[PDB]
Amino acid sequence: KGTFKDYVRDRADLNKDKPVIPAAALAGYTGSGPIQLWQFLLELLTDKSCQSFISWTGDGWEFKLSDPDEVARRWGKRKNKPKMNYEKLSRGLRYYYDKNIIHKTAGKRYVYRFVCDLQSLLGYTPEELHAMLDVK
Amino acid sequence: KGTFKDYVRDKDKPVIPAAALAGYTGSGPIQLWQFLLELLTDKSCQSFISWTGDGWEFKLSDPDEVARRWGKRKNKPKMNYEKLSRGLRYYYDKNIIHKTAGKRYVYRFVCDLQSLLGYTPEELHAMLDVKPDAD
Repeated sequence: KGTFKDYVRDRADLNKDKPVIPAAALAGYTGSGPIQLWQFLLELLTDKSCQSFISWTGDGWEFKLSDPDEVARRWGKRKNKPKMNYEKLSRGLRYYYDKNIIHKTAGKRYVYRFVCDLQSLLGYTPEELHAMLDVK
Repeated sequence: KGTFKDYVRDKDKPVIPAAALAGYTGSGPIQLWQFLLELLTDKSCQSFISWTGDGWEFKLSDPDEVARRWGKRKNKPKMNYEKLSRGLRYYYDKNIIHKTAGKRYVYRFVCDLQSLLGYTPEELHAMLDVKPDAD
């Protein structure tokens, strides 16, 4: 067990992958109150550790979902909404399609793309984050 | 005004964050004694709550402000010092926090925090620049 001081030290020495765009801060910034799906997606995209199931493609704000179900799950376990899955996640993406926040790339299986002006909202450029995340 | 990048630009966290202590102790939801520890280990709260200099003894210079803060951290706006006192009374039965006889709004942690937190009262007082009260 050890003490709290050892716990902090150890976590600070081990845990080393904090998302560049935390959905939480983003909701506070946009004053959206409750966490939003598009904000959550950004958090996962600006987190190297998640590059296993979700990452940028290198072309603008385009990103692919290597494992859609992993996003859906982490989406349901983050909003404390276990009743949330890939299906209840697919409904959220189409809303974003009609609201022009995220568009699906034609031909691709699970390759979406943010179509709103993120650069003016986040302050970062696509190529910038791409470099901060070692995007390939 | 200003992009998110600029928004992030706008003192460090307290030594004993309640959330962390909760994770560490596995209590799950934040507990009042853990929250009190955070305010006591945060230089920016010394106006309404602070250490007295004598071990784990602390006092509430602004009880209502503590109760109000505790309210926002757990989403309970109707929170006042009366309710908070119920919490303190409970902590007196669980031997976590005791009240100092004679004084008012002066309590003391009586559990072995030193063995839990890994800090000594003297160590924390220095990191927070605490001056011993007068009596």
